[PDB]
Amino acid sequence: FPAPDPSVLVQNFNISDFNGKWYITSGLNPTFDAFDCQLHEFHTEGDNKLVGNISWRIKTLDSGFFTRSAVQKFVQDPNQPGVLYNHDNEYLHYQDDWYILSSKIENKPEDYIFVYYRGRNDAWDGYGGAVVYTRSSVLPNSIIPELEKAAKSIGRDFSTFIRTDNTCGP
Amino acid sequence: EFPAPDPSVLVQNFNISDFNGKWYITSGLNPTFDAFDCQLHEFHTEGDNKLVGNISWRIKTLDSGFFTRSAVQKFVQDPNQPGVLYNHDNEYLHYQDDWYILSSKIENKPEDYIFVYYRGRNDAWDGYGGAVVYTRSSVLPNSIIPELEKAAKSIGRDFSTFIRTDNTCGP
Ligand SMILES: [Gd]
Ligand SMILES: [Gd]
Ligand SMILES: [Gd]
Repeated sequence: FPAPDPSVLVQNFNISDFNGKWYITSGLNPTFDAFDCQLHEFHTEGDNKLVGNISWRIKTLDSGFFTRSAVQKFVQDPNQPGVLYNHDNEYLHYQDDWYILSSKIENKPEDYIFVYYRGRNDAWDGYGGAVVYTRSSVLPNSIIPELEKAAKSIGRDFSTFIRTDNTCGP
Repeated sequence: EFPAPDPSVLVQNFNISDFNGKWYITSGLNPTFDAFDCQLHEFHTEGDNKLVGNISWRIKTLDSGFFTRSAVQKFVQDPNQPGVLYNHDNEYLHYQDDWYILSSKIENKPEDYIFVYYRGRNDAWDGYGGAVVYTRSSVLPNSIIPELEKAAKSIGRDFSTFIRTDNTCGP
């Protein structure tokens, strides 16, 4: 997961377009929760920040667990609108960086944002992947050509991505 | 143990099509470590008898990897007891999940709720169960709490012990 060339990122991006409900309907590097509900609702904070809810779990010596909600907040790069940083993490001690490869926002059913992500913490510096957020719970057929072009721009191939439609859903 | 509840304590009328659409689980008697992940479920009705939604299946393999799949889970309503729904139904998955509707208010208002007590079994264990509140809202409404306390009481439980999980899909 090397950082992308700045030239392959969207050159303009308004973090306000991340507001509200988005489904993750495709991903490069899924986990075993790939088919659980993939709805995320985000909120903008001010000018340059995006906020959403995350969850924290510890597994203890009795086979029990403790869990908590937390926030994850991203700040946009002031020179590269397609780069967002979440370093931000206090007790949690990790960094997650987002790179917007491709996006179409027409306030239409087919709107999407394609994010490549990379991360690190004390245990490992290898974290990363790529996900497609769509307004629709079903990835729209019409956006696949642009997704294929975006994936190819970072040396990937979109046909390798897992497809996860209607994950909450009807 | 989660025994079968007294039939008299269940809702005496229930229309399964009232389960259609989007519901959030905003409270539960016994959570798993995924309690704070998004608790949105979208249900639909099949025929006039059956409630359907999407579930997920995982296996963890010897190499530390995994395989996963979407599946569906289908409930049928008991014809004599509107508040009893059965998911036996399950093919190669080999499990049973029974739902007992303790309390519900459906008025097509933001505070609508359905309070489900559940019990289950598979080859590994017969001890599965718990109780969850489905709400139309992503936040459990303060106004339904006295009915929930009463419903919890009817099966020998206390609503105050339940986990509260508001805004689980985002702020
Ligand atoms: Gd990699
Ligand atoms: Gd750095
Ligand atoms: Gd029990």
